[PDB]
Amino acid sequence: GLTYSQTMELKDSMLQLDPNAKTWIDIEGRPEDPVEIAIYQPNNGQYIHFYREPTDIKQFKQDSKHSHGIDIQDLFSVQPGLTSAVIESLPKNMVLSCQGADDIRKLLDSQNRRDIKLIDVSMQKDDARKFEDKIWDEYKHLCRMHTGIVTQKKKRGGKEEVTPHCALLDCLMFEAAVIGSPQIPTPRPVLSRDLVFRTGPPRVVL
Ligand SMILES: [Mn+2]
Ligand SMILES: [Zn+2]
Repeated sequence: GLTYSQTMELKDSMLQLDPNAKTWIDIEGRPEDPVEIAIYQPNNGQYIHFYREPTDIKQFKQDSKHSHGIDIQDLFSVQPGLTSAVIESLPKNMVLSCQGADDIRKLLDSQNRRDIKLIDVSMQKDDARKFEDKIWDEYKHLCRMHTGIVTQKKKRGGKEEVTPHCALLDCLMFEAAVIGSPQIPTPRPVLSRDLVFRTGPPRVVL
């Protein structure tokens, strides 16, 4: 769970959110077992983005091969408890936009945030990712967790490799698709890296 100072820091960082501004949300993993969450306000650029270790390792391994490409080893060092803490601190009656609402609706309801409203933009699968390449080009540095090769079924037979799905870059490219250009205000993380990850190994003296 979060320490006391960390909970305060999280609640304070989150108060940077405009409670009435357009806000995207996207998650990777099952709603009962999410592993990556992003909440992003395009008009000011602010985003909340963090990770979570899965409880069902065998579903995680299928999901990793087939949407997000995250290695279970890279999640060992993430801070626990962030998912329920962030969701509890979201402004009351916030209205969030998403591409495909069914899973996020279950996650929010499971956390007793039925007051949060979802707008499902529900773009066609290809249209939603029109700017995928451009968004990864410009913003790949914002998330390094997607290291595995990802393959997905083709609706007409067989499988194909796709770019891994990242909850943060999905928000960014969905906004780009809505406005018709990758011209968005610069995205800026609201959460400190030390809140997202536990203290890692010391730097190596070179
Ligand atoms: Mn996604
Ligand atoms: Zn990511």
